[PDB]
Amino acid sequence: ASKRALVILAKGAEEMETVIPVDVMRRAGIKVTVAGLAGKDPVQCSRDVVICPDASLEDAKKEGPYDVVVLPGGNLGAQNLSESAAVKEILKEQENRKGLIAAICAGPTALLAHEIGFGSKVTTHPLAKDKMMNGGHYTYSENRVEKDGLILTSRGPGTSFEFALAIVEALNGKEVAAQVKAPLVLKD
Amino acid sequence: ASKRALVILAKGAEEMETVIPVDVMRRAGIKVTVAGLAGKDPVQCSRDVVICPDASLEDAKKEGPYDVVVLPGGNLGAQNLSESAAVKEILKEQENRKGLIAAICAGPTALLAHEIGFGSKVTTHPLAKDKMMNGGHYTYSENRVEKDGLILTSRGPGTSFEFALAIVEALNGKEVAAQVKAPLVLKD
Repeated sequence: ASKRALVILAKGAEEMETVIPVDVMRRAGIKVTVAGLAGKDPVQCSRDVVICPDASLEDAKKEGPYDVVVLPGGNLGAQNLSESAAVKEILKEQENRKGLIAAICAGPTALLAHEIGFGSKVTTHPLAKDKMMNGGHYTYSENRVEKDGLILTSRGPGTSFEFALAIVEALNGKEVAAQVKAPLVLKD
Repeated sequence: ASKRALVILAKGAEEMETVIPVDVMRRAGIKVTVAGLAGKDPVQCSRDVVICPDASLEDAKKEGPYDVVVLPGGNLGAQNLSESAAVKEILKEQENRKGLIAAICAGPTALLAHEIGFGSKVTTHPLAKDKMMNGGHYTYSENRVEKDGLILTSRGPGTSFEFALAIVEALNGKEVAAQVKAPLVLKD
């Protein structure tokens, strides 16, 4: 009865956008798998924090399905996610089964690369807007967190707590998200 | 001419309170060493994120001195910091040379254990107040970030951005901290 989240971790990912959702989701009792895009080896993130994944993506894919698939940002991380055929397959399967897809900062540009959720309202980091809007396939939003059906997006490292709590609310409800929020000492 | 920060990483540390200051300090051009208390092996943090340190604390101690020594929180991480004689020696040396000491959440309780900065105004996580105030050796504050001379403290995972930017302002000035802040998309 426990919900399950997949976080896909590529070289160049933004380490704050990776660790904040993982930690907050585990506070909410969600079972999180941090899966390395390239294998099980440690991943060097954008500001040189090195994180050890829980599993390779090839192995984690076999233990699906997941209630949410989470794509962190970081410019080079998102470019690696965008080029990966394994990511394409996971996202197409998630969209087909009507599961949640959550992406932050540069991360949503991988939705465009893999043709996911066309017609949705999305947000990104301000510096990633032009890339996301190439072709006009989404409608752009400047909200800090945006949710349109099964696509949940957010803007940057500084929106990572709000993004993670939105995932918790979507999967476990408003009361659990409020309970998890209180000991964090967030401003608003 | 580059400033240098030491971040001491123990089993049980709060991984958000570790990664946010490391990332933000590196954005500001500070040279950061993440040093493992127990050696160079990967460290399992409080919510099971596993981080690989840059160095063991024994080796990093030899490459001092540092412009700031940073103590993350997490209850079990702070207890490990509090029991360590190597930490005691680093903090006493930093206090003697009038370098900055920065600690967040449960982290300041290691200052009490090692008799650092008695007489200062400090804050902690609300759940750590009674432990920090045993004996009356500090004056308590509920500000989100508190700075009294060379002791800089802050309250919890949700104050980690404000805490890291205060370190940047203390070492590199207000203009650099404002420049680093803008692309993060912080609310306030």
